[PDB]
Amino acid sequence: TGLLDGKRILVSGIITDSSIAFHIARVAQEQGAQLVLTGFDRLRLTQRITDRLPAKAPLLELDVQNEEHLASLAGRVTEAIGAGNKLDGVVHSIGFMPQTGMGINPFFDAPYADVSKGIHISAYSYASMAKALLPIMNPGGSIVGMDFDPSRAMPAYNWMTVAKSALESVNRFVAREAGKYGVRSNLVAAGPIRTLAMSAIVGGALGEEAGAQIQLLEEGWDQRAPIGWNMKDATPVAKTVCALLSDWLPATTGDIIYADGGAHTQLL
Amino acid sequence: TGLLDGKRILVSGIITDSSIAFHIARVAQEQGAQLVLTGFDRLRLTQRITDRLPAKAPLLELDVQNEEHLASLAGRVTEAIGAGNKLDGVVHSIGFMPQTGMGINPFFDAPYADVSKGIHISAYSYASMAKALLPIMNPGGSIVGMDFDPSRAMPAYNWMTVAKSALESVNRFVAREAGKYGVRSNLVAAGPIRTLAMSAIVGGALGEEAGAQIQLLEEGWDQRAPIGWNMKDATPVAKTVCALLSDWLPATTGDIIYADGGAHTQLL
Amino acid sequence: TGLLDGKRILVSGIITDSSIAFHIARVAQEQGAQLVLTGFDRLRLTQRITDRLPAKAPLLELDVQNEEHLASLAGRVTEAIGAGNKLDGVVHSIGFMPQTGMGINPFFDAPYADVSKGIHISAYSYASMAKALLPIMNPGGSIVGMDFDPSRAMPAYNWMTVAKSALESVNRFVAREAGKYGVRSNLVAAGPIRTLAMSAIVGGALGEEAGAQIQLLEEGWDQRAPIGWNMKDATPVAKTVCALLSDWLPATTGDIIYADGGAHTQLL
Amino acid sequence: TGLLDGKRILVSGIITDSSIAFHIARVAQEQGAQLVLTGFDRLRLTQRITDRLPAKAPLLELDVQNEEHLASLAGRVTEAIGAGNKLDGVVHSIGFMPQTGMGINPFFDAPYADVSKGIHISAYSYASMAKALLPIMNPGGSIVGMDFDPSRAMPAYNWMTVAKSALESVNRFVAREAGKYGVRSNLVAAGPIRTLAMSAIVGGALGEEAGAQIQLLEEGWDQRAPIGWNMKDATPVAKTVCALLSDWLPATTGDIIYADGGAHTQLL
Ligand SMILES: NC(=O)C1=CN([C@@H]2O[C@H](COP(=O)(O)OP(=O)(O)OC[C@H]3O[C@@H](n4cnc5c(N)ncnc54)[C@H](O)[C@@H]3O)[C@@H](O)[C@H]2O)C=CC1
Ligand SMILES: NC(=O)C1=CN([C@@H]2O[C@H](COP(=O)(O)OP(=O)(O)OC[C@H]3O[C@@H](n4cnc5c(N)ncnc54)[C@H](O)[C@@H]3O)[C@@H](O)[C@H]2O)C=CC1
Ligand SMILES: NC(=O)C1=CN([C@@H]2O[C@H](COP(=O)(O)OP(=O)(O)OC[C@H]3O[C@@H](n4cnc5c(N)ncnc54)[C@H](O)[C@@H]3O)[C@@H](O)[C@H]2O)C=CC1
Ligand SMILES: NC(=O)C1=CN([C@@H]2O[C@H](COP(=O)(O)OP(=O)(O)OC[C@H]3O[C@@H](n4cnc5c(N)ncnc54)[C@H](O)[C@@H]3O)[C@@H](O)[C@H]2O)C=CC1
Repeated sequence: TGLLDGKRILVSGIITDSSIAFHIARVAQEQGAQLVLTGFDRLRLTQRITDRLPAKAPLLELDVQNEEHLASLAGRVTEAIGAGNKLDGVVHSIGFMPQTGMGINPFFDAPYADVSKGIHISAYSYASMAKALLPIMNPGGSIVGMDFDPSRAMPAYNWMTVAKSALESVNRFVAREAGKYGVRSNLVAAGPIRTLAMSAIVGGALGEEAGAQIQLLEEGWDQRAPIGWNMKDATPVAKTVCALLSDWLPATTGDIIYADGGAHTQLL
Repeated sequence: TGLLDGKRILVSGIITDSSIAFHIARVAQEQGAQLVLTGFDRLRLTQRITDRLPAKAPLLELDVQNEEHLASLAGRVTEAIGAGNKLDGVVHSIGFMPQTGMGINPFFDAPYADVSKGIHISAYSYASMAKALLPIMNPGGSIVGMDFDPSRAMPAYNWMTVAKSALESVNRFVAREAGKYGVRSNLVAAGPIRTLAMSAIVGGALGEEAGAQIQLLEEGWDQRAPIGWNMKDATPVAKTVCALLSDWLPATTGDIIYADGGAHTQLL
Repeated sequence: TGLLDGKRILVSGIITDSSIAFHIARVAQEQGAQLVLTGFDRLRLTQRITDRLPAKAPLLELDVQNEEHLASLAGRVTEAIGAGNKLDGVVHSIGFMPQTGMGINPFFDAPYADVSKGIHISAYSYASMAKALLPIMNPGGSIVGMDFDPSRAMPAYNWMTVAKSALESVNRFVAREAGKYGVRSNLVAAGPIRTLAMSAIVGGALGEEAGAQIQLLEEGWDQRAPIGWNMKDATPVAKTVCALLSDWLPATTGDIIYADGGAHTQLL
Repeated sequence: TGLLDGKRILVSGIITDSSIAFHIARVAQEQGAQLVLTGFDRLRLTQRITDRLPAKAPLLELDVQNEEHLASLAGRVTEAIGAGNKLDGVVHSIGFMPQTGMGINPFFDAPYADVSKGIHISAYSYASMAKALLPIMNPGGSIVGMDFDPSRAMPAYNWMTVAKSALESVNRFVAREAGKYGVRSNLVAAGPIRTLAMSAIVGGALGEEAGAQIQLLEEGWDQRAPIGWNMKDATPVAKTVCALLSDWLPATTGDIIYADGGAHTQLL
């Protein structure tokens, strides 16, 4: 009806109702989009969470590390949206880093296997999602991934920040490939969102000093955001993703939109 | 009706029908916005150009270097939109650099007075427009200025690039001030647009080697843009500005949106 | 004898013994360089300060806003270093912004004349120094200016940050011109140094809230500097400038070296 | 005797005499440094290459993917430099990406195992080298890794660019850890160097179009370098690394020094 009217959009990464992807999906639906959802390891839970969406959406299984899931993904989406229909939009809202790559675990002590797994899911999967789905995307389409500005190092995020640096770089290459399809690829760099995991880390699940650091990070973020930053509100990020999913940023690709309150533009 | 429905938006910088601001204004109107226009030194011409807009819009005089124009500006806009109404949107699409600051004139030979004038109109005026208009802007409002990525030096643009670097920096401070009003401030970094002036420089008005360089710049831009770059089409930039004028990028301020085909994200 | 042995280097910007340029000059002398100094409005004071340098150095008057000073500068330097001798090194350590462009004076209230003056001295003069001196610089030479990272807005520095953004951009163009002479042009982005002016602003000369903000800026800087930041020690910055003046960064030009403790690479 | 007099420096990554690390090692020796070298899979060859160095240097085996090599590394270096002696300097000049991650092999077709291996050797190993060696580094020490600016995507370099983005990010975290030891960590972003591998790719070993693209990349680099770029001369990069290994950039860490001719600062 409005922003995304008629668009067909795959949204990955809903796991709980505080998933950023939950709000992206909600807002996209409110904006006229038709969704296909993907979920990874807790499918029954995703479905039960997604029941709360403004509209029903087919849910497909996708373990971004499973090569068969990816191989079959486009066929499954075509099944879900019907033959001869294509996606206009793909949202990657997927990220993971083993606990060793994060928080109080010393940066040097994260074993490569762990880091590799995190980079697989958090960075490489952006490309492999774009590989699976570009064949079934319309000209004018839009792939959006979720980013957390890794331009500068920060406490606790450790190897996830490295993963995000890799993602940003993947995104620029995906844009090169997507452009052949008339498709844009972009990242939304969000401010900290109080996701279940984030609340758990502030509460110390990855060590006390990590939790204290991330709490300071959050406070500093809202302080230097010229328009403030509400970490309990994923809506301004969901809207931003929708902005990129829409026809309203048609000359932007390979790029990063910062939905962070303007915090990254301010030193103090 | 759509993107900018109900919004009231001042658009500066229409001088010809190939002004970027012409397309911004056209698109904003198509998207439901109500406009107040400003024009500088050729008011009769601006009016005659703007007659072609989808809707009529009050045109106000604003010479960004005239302190009285700025002092009176908000009152004049309030007159134009009616008492008790405010602006939701301000577009700065203003830039100028004396010929000595550009093209074949050696970078070192631009006299400071010339450079100063260019920086006044091209950079400082962004702040002084925000000063004049923030008192008459609604919470949730949006100031947008036009940028040309000055991260790296380039032939011919010389002191205008310096002016743009200054603008980017002004924009981050304006965001600090705007945030007090619940207002975002952002720049759109556009790709090269074949504006009358740009066509004139490609044709050699600022020297042959400058024209040859800018023609190469343009070709290179479209080449590395993963989705291409059409310098004859200001529409993708107008849409981008509208995107920023809208409620769809609500967490972005002090920032730069690149409507350049993705060209800045690619080396070759 | 060591780093700068045999090099002839103009150093501007010594005004007190806590001038960054004082330490640059001291270190360059310790490293074998032969200096010509320039001073602006307090020549007797500069001379008396410079008497403390490890070696005597001719002092020349240069008001970067005085076109005759600039016109005569190279002849005066040639007089000072002797006919047929050239400079290997130029240090721009010059900056000024009227009080209205800074601190507690609202960013919007700085009159353009004031801002223009600040940008003249702080940014444009880098080019006009390079114009005066490149004709008398040797292949392999090095121009270095002093920068304060203006990538993000910050309290109190207001229009000086804008000035620094303009400088960074000027530096990239100066590099284009300098390269014709076989000369590098680069900026050193220093951390906050407790210069007389800086101490005065921390003490509130530009308003209490500005002083409080700059004190917080300083503390935050040392906190996120992975190797710390000592604002009372200009030596690590002087060394960095010498590094750039030397043959040891021969492939770096148009660029910015950050002598800030690594602070800019860290978010928190 | 000069720049690195008395310093003890581990240099990894010599494999042929056109290895960047060969020139780093040569220059460091010329500058007074005492070296320990490491070599990976062709030890007899490294030794035979290193015989040509100005001075003899113990060569140690280090397969950055071998956890036992890393576990033993510091003991082996202490053996080589003698008990109670420490390193002042560590050079990481290590990089690898399987052919599938590069050139004409479509970016989407690089299998994760391949990419992971490349990121292991090219990015993660920078951290794991810093882990092995920081316990045996002196305050004031310097770790330097080799970077190729991955800020923008480019043809052919594909997943190696992603690897370099990951490296840059690793470097910022390593700086955090190194600072505890009084140690700096920095990257040198070099211009293209005609290394054996690079010559082989220009000659088409990774596909014709890749070779054509990299040849264009190289030409463009020298064109926009304000001081030119000689891809056949690794010396300006070796000097830059030495600059970072020295006491002359003491306030720089977590950072990237661009030894690229200034090319990255120029658009065209
Ligand atoms: N929460 C925050 O503060 C910020 C998060 N982000 C990013 O937003 C994106 C979404 O995460 P959030 O909503 O915060 O957390 P979340 O935990 O709600 O979402 C992460 C999603 O990744 C999915 N996932 C993990 N491994 C997978 C695999 N092998 N295959 C398929 N899917 C897999 C999870 O199932 C989950 O649905 C992530 O990329 C995250 O890094 C970006 C900025 C800030
Ligand atoms: N044409 C291009 O390739 C690109 C242009 N831009 C920027 O877009 C903005 C709009 O310019 P264009 O549409 O290209 O050219 P234009 O010439 O159509 O618009 C420039 C406008 O600035 C106005 N102006 C000049 N001095 C003024 C003053 N003292 N007071 C008030 N207004 C004044 C002019 O009247 C004109 O309307 C400028 O900021 C320009 O630098 C940004 C990227 C690319
Ligand atoms: N103090 C700090 O924390 C930092 C300073 N910087 C920069 O370092 C450079 C040196 O300044 P500082 O040593 O801090 O202060 P300073 O006050 O000791 O040096 C500023 C110099 O600029 C000179 N100057 C001013 N107007 C002039 C004109 N019209 N012509 C010629 N010279 C003129 C002054 O005489 C003075 O010698 C400046 O560019 C400053 O912005 C950069 C980063 C940090
Ligand atoms: N050649 C170029 O144009 C540029 C190269 N660089 C970087 O310079 C660094 C040095 O490479 P180059 O001198 O060009 O090539 P090179 O092939 O001479 O050096 C690469 C080195 O990495 C070592 N290596 C590979 N796998 C290893 C492992 N598992 N364990 C230990 N060492 C291993 C190789 O043995 C070789 O010595 C690399 O990081 C490269 O990416 C950076 C910019 C430009």
